[PDB]
Amino acid sequence: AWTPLEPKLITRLADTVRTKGLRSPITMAEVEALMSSPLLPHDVTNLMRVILGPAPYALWMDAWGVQLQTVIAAATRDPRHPANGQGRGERTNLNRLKGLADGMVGNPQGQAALLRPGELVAITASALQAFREVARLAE
Amino acid sequence: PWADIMQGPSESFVDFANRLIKAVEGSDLPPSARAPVIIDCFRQKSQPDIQQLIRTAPSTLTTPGEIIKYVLDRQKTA
Amino acid sequence: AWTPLEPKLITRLADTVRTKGLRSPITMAEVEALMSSPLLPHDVTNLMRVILGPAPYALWMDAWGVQLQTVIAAATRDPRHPANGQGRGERTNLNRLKGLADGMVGNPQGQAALLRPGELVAITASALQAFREVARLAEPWADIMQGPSESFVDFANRLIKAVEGSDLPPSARAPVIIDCFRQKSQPDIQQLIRTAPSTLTTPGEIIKYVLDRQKTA
Amino acid sequence: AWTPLEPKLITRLADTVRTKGLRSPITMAEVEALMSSPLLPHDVTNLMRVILGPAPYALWMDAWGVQLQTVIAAATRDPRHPANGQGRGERTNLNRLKGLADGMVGNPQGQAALLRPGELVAITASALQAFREVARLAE
Amino acid sequence: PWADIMQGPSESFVDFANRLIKAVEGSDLPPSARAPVIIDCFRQKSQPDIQQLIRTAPSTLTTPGEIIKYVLDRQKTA
Amino acid sequence: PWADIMQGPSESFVDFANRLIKAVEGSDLPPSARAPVIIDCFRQKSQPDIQQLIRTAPSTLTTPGEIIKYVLDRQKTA
Amino acid sequence: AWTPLEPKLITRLADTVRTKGLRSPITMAEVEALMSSPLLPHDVTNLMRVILGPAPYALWMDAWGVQLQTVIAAATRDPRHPANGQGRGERTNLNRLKGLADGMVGNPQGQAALLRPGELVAITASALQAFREVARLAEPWADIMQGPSESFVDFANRLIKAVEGSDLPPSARAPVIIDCFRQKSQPDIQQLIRTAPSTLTTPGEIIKYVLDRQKTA
Amino acid sequence: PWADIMQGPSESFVDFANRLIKAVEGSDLPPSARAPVIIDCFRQKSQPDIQQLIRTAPSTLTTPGEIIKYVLDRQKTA
Amino acid sequence: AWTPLEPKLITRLADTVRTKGLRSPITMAEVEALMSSPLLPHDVTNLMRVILGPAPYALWMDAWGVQLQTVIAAATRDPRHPANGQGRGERTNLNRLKGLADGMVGNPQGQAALLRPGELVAITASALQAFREVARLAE
Amino acid sequence: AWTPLEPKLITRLADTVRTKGLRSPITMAEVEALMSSPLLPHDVTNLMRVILGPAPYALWMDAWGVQLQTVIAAATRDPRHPANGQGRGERTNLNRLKGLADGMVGNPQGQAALLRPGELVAITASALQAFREVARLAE
Repeated sequence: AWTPLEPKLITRLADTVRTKGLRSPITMAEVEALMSSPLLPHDVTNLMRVILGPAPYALWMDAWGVQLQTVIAAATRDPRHPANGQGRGERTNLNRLKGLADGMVGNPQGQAALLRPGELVAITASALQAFREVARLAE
Repeated sequence: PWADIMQGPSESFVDFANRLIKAVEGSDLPPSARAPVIIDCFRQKSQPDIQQLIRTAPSTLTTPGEIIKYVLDRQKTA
Repeated sequence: AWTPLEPKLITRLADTVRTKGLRSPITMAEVEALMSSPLLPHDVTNLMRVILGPAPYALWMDAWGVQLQTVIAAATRDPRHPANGQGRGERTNLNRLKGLADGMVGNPQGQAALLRPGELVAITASALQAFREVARLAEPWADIMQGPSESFVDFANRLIKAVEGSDLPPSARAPVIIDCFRQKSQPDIQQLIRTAPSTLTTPGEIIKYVLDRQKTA
Repeated sequence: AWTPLEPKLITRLADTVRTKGLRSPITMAEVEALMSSPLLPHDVTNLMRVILGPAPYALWMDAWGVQLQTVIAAATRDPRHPANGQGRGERTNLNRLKGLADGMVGNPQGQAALLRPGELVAITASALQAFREVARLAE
Repeated sequence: PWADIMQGPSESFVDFANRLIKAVEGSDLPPSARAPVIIDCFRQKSQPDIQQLIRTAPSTLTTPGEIIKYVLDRQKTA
Repeated sequence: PWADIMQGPSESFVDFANRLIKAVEGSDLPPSARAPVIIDCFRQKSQPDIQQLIRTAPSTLTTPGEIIKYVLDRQKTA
Repeated sequence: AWTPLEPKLITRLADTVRTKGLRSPITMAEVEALMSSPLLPHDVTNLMRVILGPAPYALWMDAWGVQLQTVIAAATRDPRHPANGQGRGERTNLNRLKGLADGMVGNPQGQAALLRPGELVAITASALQAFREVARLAEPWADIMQGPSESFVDFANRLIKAVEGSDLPPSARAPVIIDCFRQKSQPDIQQLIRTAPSTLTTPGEIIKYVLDRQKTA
Repeated sequence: PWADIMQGPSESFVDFANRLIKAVEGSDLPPSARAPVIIDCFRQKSQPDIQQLIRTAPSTLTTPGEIIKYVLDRQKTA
Repeated sequence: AWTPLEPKLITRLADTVRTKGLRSPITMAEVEALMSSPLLPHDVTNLMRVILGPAPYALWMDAWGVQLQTVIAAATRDPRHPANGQGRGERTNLNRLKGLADGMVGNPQGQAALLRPGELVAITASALQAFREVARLAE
Repeated sequence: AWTPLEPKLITRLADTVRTKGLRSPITMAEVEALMSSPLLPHDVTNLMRVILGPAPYALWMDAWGVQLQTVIAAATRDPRHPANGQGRGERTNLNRLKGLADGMVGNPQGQAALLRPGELVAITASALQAFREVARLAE
């Protein structure tokens, strides 16, 4: 069952990003805090939509896609990925990682249903690395 | 109005990009027409130094984020 | 039986030569078109009288005579010329080629009667080569610069025109055009070509690249 | 038997390109008109030599080569090309498409002799697409 | 009038030759007197650069066409 | 000191590269840290024309020799 | 047995490179001189370390590697390379060419022991071509004009230098030099070349003619 | 003295040739050395207009009479 | 028997050439007058030596040689020249025309002995034409 | 076996030409010194490439060609040339003199193999005369 993040925590994090900036160690610590439980693509996408401005959000979408593509290359380079399965029918496509696959587009409940925990942690680590890249790039 | 937005002579590029993306996304365009419009407004607005910087891009930039990253990398520090 | 060329086609060709000039590829194509069927000396002479001015016509008469003389030298060097015959009584004199022989002076019907088809095609090829010579003669690449306000396609057109219509060998035009694109073509485009992540090894590729990445203004 | 295009039509088309430009819809309609019957490489080459200036002609040669190469890749990807045959001895090389093969260089009669109708229509479509590309590029 | 034709300071040589041959052939001279007159008008008109170019001709030019060819070959490109 | 080396406004690039490589190799750095330092000093020193020339490199340059070759090819002749 | 090159010759060559530069014909002649006997990778490597600065040495290492890789591609494309053998056990790896193979690293004696004469001459030719590339790279003909006060021999020297030290094919230099003599070389010499009763078909002949008939001033 | 004879700025060429041939033939030179001296004095004296006129002779002039004829033909009428 | 021309007439002709020039019709008439009887090469040579300056005399020697060469070409083109004979032993060489043949060099008496009247009139006409050429050339 | 000239002597001669000029008697003496042994076309060509500037080198190539052509005319005028042989198969073409013949282009060893000593001395004398002409012409 999907539970959304508190809008109070999200508002506090957005104001933190607004006053301290993207690169302050306190901001990265707060992001790591709100990045503790494995989030669904819907959660991370809406979170970055709210806390980041338009141009940093575009940059972050780009960087997140690139990092997810590196993850999928490593996944096709190793059939023992915690997102993959043993047979070929469990291979994870980027539509399933970005939340674009069938039964997931716009629906967080179905998303949480079909996604694997390894998928969730890989998406989360990818999003964190992308946030770091964009923060280092913006300023 | 998005089609009246120009990058001022003294304005930085991230401020211009913020203003333009704001005015384009908060407008009456369909959702599937915002990215091409933002790109083509980056190319024709954004005073001729950045215009030539985007024109002479050895790679093809097909996303506002990629254009912003490229311009921020190769911009004239001043 | 002799049939004259249409004065309508001749008028259109004359106006083409008047507006486009003698050396344009469209003009040479039109001349090749009106040079399709083997013409009698009368036809080619009147055609050049009408389409060419007085001084180009004098030059063309000179060049036509020289080329016909080369043809007659090759003919006396080979008794199997399509204008010649097997015996010595069919040897073709320049009076017969220029239409000056007996029974031909001023009369196109008699001309068409006595002339051979090989004679006609040789006269026609000679006249075409003479026209080419005079056109190349009647009308500098290393002095061409791209003006401050000129576009790049106009500069490329002018440069390629002046380089291909010059005295360079055919195998030296592309490298010269490239190296002139690189050193002329004012420093904005110079730096645009210099910072090319790919290696451009053809004038067409350079033109395409510059047209893609040019500063819209 | 090869029949050349009328120099009157070619002169009218050249003046159309001279006054209206390369990209006007009337110019493209006129080109489509003179591109009605399948032309031999000699015909299209001389046509573009006459109607186009030197630099657009260089660009058009480049684009025509690229499009013909795409056609030959599709041809080696499908042995049922109307230019190809069933056996391997009918495979069509770029020397045969550009008119550079043996018995064709400079001779339009021999060209018309050895070429296939599928070859002719493929060459013609390739030349039309190349003209469109160059027209979109020049202005 | 043929005897009043001069090559202008800015005029090219083929235009001057065209004008002169036109005025000489469309005049009251006998047919056997046109070529010598055209030659001697090329030599005395046709401003002193081309005058000296024709004067210092290592070969003898005995026809208007030959003079035109020689001058077109050795003319000062400008 | 290697970290104080700048390319002068009038200095050529091969002289700057010679001076920088000399000061970096004749210093207290480990041998495995000289190439990355030389590259990152080419990128941040070497006044902004060459900085932008290296930044807009369609290929990725991963060696001081490759950077030197690229810059020598595409440098602004002056 | 390995014999080192004289440090006196190496010092003289280094000072030659220091004063004349990398691209002078005297410098290339001196390098060809010291490149006469087939050198071991150790010799050429130390030679380029001594005569070249740090940045040209890096460039030269790059170019030498690329040329050796082309050589090894040609070697795997032909089993009859003078560096190769007939069986597969004599195939020459780049570690053996660059001196990195086993029993060769840092030891010139062992190097000279295991290397083939074909290997040595291939390495030497590769190093010479790499030196040529780097020299052409370390340091525009269509922009050269004869100054109002400049003499003609200086202009000809500058133009021939810039044309021969450029990217043109070898068969396109003479026509370009001639056509640049004709269109550059301010209008007095332009008219002097134009009114040439003879046809000049060589840069040397044009230079001789102009030097004969030039306006002494 | 023959070696001191120059063609004056206003003097015609036939007067200069007369004076020079007179002074050369009425001197102490051997008879077999007069023609080469007269030729080489025509070439080096005879102020630079005629000097260049003789220099650019498509034919080789090997006699004082031939040089005189050539110069009289192609001289600048003034 | 050879009789020399009067030095009084030669002095008057020289002063005429000195005052009127080479091209005046009175000068040409006077030359035609002193060119009435067929002169020997010695006579014409000395006459031109006296009346002409050094440079016109060189030009006249050249022109006289050229005209005599044309005459000798016409003579070898027709064996019925009044200077020639019927057999090949009477063919007239340029040494006999210019007075350079054997028994003639410097001796006017021997000259008058061996020369033919046709030879004399041909030499005279040649000299007159050469004088005309040089006069037209000098001014 | 071919032995190259010392680059030290060539450098000294080049500096002599640079300071004293082309026409000084000391320079001509030095050239005669380095022109002592019969040189192959490769040697003389590279020597003139190094010691002479670009424009004097062009002039020297022209003059050397002209002098070699005069030599070949004298050779076809006398079958007893030290470069020629007795039969017609040893006649020396300009491709063999300028080093352009087969087996000689760019290879000094093969050059030294096929060339005759008479060929070498004729080439050397021709090059010396050409150097004299160019030196008299340059200044």
